[PDB]
Amino acid sequence: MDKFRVQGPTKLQGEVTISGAKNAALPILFAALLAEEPVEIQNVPKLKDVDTSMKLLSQLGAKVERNGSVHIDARDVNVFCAPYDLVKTMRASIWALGPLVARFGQGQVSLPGGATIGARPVDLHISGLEQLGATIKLEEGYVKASVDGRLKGAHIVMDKVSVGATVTIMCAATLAEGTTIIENAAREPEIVDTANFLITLGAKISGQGTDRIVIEGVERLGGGVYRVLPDRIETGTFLVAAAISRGKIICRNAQPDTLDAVLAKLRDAGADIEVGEDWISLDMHGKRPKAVNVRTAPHPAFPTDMQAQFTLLNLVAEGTGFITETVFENRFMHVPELSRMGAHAEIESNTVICHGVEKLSGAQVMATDLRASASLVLAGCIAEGTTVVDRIYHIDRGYERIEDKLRALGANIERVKG
Amino acid sequence: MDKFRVQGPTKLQGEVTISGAKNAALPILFAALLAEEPVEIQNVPKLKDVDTSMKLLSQLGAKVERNGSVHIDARDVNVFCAPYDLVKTMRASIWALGPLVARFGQGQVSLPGGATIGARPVDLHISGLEQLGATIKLEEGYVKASVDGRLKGAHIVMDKVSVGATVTIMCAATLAEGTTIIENAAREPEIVDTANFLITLGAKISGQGTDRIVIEGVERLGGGVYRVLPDRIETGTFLVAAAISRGKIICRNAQPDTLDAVLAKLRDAGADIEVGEDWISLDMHGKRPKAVNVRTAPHPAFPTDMQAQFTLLNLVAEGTGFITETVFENRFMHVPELSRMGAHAEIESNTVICHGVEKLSGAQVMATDLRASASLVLAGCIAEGTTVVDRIYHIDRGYERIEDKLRALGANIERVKG
Amino acid sequence: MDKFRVQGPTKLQGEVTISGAKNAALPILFAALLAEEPVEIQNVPKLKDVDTSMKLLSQLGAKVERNGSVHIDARDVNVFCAPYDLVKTMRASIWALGPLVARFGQGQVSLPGGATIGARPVDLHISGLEQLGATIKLEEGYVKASVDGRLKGAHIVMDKVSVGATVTIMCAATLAEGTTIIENAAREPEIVDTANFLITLGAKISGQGTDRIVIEGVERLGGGVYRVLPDRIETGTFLVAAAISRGKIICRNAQPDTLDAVLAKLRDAGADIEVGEDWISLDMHGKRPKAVNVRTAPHPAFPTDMQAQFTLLNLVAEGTGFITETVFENRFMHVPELSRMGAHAEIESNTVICHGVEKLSGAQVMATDLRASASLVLAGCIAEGTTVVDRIYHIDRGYERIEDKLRALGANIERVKG
Ligand SMILES: CC(=O)N[C@H]1[C@@H](OP(=O)(O)OP(=O)(O)OC[C@H]2O[C@@H](n3ccc(=O)[nH]c3=O)[C@H](O)[C@@H]2O)O[C@H](CO)[C@@H](O)[C@@H]1O[C@@](CF)(OP(=O)(O)O)C(=O)O
Ligand SMILES: CC(=O)N[C@H]1[C@@H](OP(=O)(O)OP(=O)(O)OC[C@H]2O[C@@H](n3ccc(=O)[nH]c3=O)[C@H](O)[C@@H]2O)O[C@H](CO)[C@@H](O)[C@@H]1O[C@@](CF)(OP(=O)(O)O)C(=O)O
Ligand SMILES: CC(=O)N[C@H]1[C@@H](OP(=O)(O)OP(=O)(O)OC[C@H]2O[C@@H](n3ccc(=O)[nH]c3=O)[C@H](O)[C@@H]2O)O[C@H](CO)[C@@H](O)[C@@H]1O[C@@](CF)(OP(=O)(O)O)C(=O)O
Repeated sequence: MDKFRVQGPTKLQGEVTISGAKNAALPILFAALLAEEPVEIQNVPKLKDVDTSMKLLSQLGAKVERNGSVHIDARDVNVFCAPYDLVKTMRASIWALGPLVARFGQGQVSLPGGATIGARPVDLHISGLEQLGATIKLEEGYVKASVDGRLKGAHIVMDKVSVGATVTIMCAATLAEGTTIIENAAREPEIVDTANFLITLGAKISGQGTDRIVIEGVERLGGGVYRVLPDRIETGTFLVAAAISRGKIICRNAQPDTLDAVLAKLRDAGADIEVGEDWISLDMHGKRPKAVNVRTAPHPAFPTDMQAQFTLLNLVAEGTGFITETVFENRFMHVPELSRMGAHAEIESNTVICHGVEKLSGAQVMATDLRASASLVLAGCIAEGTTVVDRIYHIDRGYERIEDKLRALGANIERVKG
Repeated sequence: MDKFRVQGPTKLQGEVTISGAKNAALPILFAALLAEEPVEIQNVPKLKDVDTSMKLLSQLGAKVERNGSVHIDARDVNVFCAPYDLVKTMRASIWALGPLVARFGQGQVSLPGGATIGARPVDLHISGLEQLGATIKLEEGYVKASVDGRLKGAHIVMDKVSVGATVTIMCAATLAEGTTIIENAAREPEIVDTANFLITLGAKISGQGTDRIVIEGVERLGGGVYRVLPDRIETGTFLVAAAISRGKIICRNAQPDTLDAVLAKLRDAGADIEVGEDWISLDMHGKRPKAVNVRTAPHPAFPTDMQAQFTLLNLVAEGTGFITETVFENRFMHVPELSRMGAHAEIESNTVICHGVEKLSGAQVMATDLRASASLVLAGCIAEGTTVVDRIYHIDRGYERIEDKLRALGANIERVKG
Repeated sequence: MDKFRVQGPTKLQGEVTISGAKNAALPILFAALLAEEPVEIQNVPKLKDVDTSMKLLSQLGAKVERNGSVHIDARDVNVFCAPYDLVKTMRASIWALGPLVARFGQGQVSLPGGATIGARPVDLHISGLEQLGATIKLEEGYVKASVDGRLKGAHIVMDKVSVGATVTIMCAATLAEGTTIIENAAREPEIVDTANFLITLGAKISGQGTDRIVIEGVERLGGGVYRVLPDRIETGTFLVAAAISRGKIICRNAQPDTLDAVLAKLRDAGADIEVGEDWISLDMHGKRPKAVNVRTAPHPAFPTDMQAQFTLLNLVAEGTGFITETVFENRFMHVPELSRMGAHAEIESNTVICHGVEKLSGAQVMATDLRASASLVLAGCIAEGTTVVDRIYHIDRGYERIEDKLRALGANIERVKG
């Protein structure tokens, strides 16, 4: 079980180049199941899940290779069932379903198994596919969908915001008969990005970014070349790495406009943030962050996927910060691991109350999830002494080359056998 | 987003007239779907959800108007599907289902969407309707029920106490073939009230209030005139408004016997309670409440729907109070909002441990649910300075005219734009 | 409602003879539904649930009697539906399902109702039965399974570790056509034991204890005589009874090898543990335990079913102990009840942080579950003064004769009317 062994204190300062979004990359690799001429996707990070996804794409019979870009030729997809052995490692394989139903009239994906940050149902995928025509059955740990003939576009009001369900309905609606409207669409950048990929392939979508997306179905999608947006949560992570460590950094290959709410928040912890077109810099000027108060919620508010990292920021800032998590209901499993390093947090229902201390002591902690694991590694950069983060594999799902990137900022990290 | 801006400290004292029960009114409006001569329901409060319910009743083709009473002529109901656009605002629209199945042989209600105080499944509705004959399917975010011919009464043991499931089976059983027995029936006053409405219409029900209700089916229900009981949780709320503020008040238009367990509890916080037939008074005599210990559970024990308000009472009483919530599993979202106003609570599993402070400071808080929102407004009446309760819309679902009623007791409240 | 009234402090020291495992006994009584010559099961404890199970076995038409052993003749089973009235008291009746499907081609068990320590779905039973052939439907609060003809063995990878699902698939696979492989099988001793019972009856199973069990189906199972292993959680409980009370004890009729991880942990709280072949002794030598740190997880790690008892140990040990529960998600309901007796615990997500105090004061507490209830009784043995444990019925489900066994160690316990 690889662990990280980190020694602090250390001061994260320097520059980092930012990778493609994990969470754009993943939807778009599955969306390519609809494409009927070859596809090049540039700026794909190298993450555990991209690698599992590419394996599945080729178990369904697409021709796939990569490097800085992934290349997918999906013309001869012939299997329509994903094997459990690729699918259990990643929740993201539920997005093969809609592509296979829209374009092949069936699909069978396992029900994603292993929660961590909540129950995480896919009932809003199933529902929307159904509303567009499909017949879903659930049996033997699988979601079997099928439709005879094409789907029929529908007017789909989504009950709650869901980035992923929005993706499934958006993708599946591109090969449907007619016009789909998704009200209360998730507004996130990866949803926009994804829709723009679809549109390169020749989909007819408008109003992504907005709360109401519109797709009129076509009969066939082509191919083409799409570059993936920069990863705003890897970005937010490296901006927190330097605020909590009283440093300063520049983020290269970034998109500032996908981060407005973190940047304000970091303005509020006391940070000196500047931005240009494809870069952001933060300067703490030697100072310690000030406690902020956060509520997560969907884009464009403060992203849940930065909550664990702002948790640590607050627990070494000046003051009391409260952070309410509202999007997911078991996303404080980093807290007690941070407490073993010294921190002072009370949880009360969905809020973690946070009393900033000046320094944390290095400890042996456990990764419970992706963003927890990054948090715990940043925490040990700054702690006193030695942190060992057990189960560092989780970090590998969303931070390409991170020991290298944090060690370019001065960090002292080391990956240990097991 | 309307907020309340409250200034304290202030002393809630005076009198208040009590409204009809939200939670009797709601079941009875849906029960009227069975009535085949006109219905007058008197003492219906003016609550968000009554207004949504009346809109739906008339989208199914009943003739509906109101004022102090709601008037429903339900003879020409012809739609049997509730539209999502009325149904997503209110969980209470699941009670159209049983009326439409019993009397029309189908019905289609959306699955209620948006939790707050727990997961809140309706599996005990579905189960009992099924046991009485129906065929339920779940698809496209809907609960489709149907039966060919009448339902057949059954012997239905309910697995856990559920006020709402009890309602669905009780209503649906009135047009069934034969005799239904519900064991472990919910005993609440609104269940009794509801059954008595049904009985006015000519149902044949006995043993409501008891843990075993019996209904023998008839073929047709008529019409008539029913007045709704007084709202014991609006009542409990105004009795807490005055205990925590060291006041005194009289509740007009009340029913003492639906509150025995709160009244004892308030006797235990130190209150001087008197009661007559349709009124209750509490006198704190200038004094501060004493901490009590509560476990919620179904009627006739301490009602969950007073737990948030007794939370605040304890967090400004003398002493440590523990309150265990056992009925719903995400009903401490008022706690951290009360903590931002100064309070000292530890949560530990289902209990909130409560260390009474003498005064709370006014703050900016958020409503997370109905009874949370009332709690937060009472808390700012008593706090020092200014509270702003964001999302005050929630209060509107269960407290008719409340800014007026609390401002008649001296409160300084003001509704702000957004 | 019987309660226990306990007076401390008192010092639990002596010897105890250990009973058969509750959680081996239960699976094996249901597994006997497959046996087609008479079965004797020796060393069956006398627990509430064994008594409910025997009642059901004979409601399906087996011939059943007991004493130190239970005797089951299951040749003329003719009902295949379990009645709700036996089934709602026990989650363990879901294990009739697989036996009835494998051997009779149908079965109908109610969906288990009443949670306490989590949501506790049986989706991994259903899934595996399905994968082996069955057709499951869910309606009227029942799980109806059926297959026309035999089941067909399959290669079943289990998504998460589940002791019970492993049992259902293991049992049902013995009368199947061919070879079943269960990957990620639960490794627990009761699973091993159960498989060895099956094997006595003539099943063909190998690799229990391992993460991959293999069963090739036969056509008929016989009868025979199996003795049940010793109960390692009753064992762990009595070893904690004496560590927290600074005593010493000997466990007769034990199996040390099913407890390696508790024994180490108790070595770490400072205990002097010795073991022989069918016995374990612990000596605290007069001293108070030292705080340990626990994570639960499946066998062979630290068992969840000892977590509540190690909670109390830590909250009267020297130091801070952290205990993370990872197996079940509502298994800290003992904590606030222990807090009313004086303890200092913070919960933070899945961990209870534990600050050992030297003494607890006697109080009035409530049992919320099996292992909670034992914990609370051990806590009042050691507390100052009087504890009353309300709802002591829960203890009766897994600790045969416990007031007698703890009173043989010096305890002062008394069962009170209600
Ligand atoms: C791959 C990917 O797009 N993941 C991101 C994506 O994942 P997801 O699609 O599940 O979010 P979603 O909006 O659908 O969930 C929102 C809320 O809706 C519920 N939900 C979601 C789908 C549904 O059918 N029903 C439903 O009830 C969730 O259980 C949650 O309570 O949106 C969320 C929320 O903003 C991120 O927080 C994820 O990022 C993470 C995990 F959150 O990635 P991952 O899936 O790998 O685990 C992350 O990087 O931290
Ligand atoms: C309209 C109305 O009758 N609402 C009241 C009514 O609502 P409800 O019928 O859902 O209560 P119910 O007894 O059925 O729930 C009891 C417990 O049973 C579970 N439950 C309920 C139904 C079911 O099919 N399955 C099931 O598992 C719940 O999820 C809960 O954990 O009974 C509860 C409990 O005593 C009150 O606490 C509600 O009052 C509130 C909310 F609680 O109103 P609302 O629905 O508007 O939100 C309130 O005023 O505070
Ligand atoms: C009878 C019996 O075998 N019970 C023991 C048995 O029970 P169970 O089979 O449900 O454990 P299981 O491994 O299947 O559950 C493990 C985890 O998996 C989930 N789970 C389980 C089954 C499933 O189909 N799906 C699923 O999601 C659970 O909800 C839990 O989160 O394994 C557990 C876990 O190690 C013990 O902790 C139980 O012991 C207790 C309760 F835990 O007995 P009981 O059932 O009487 O309540 C106990 O003595 O304390």
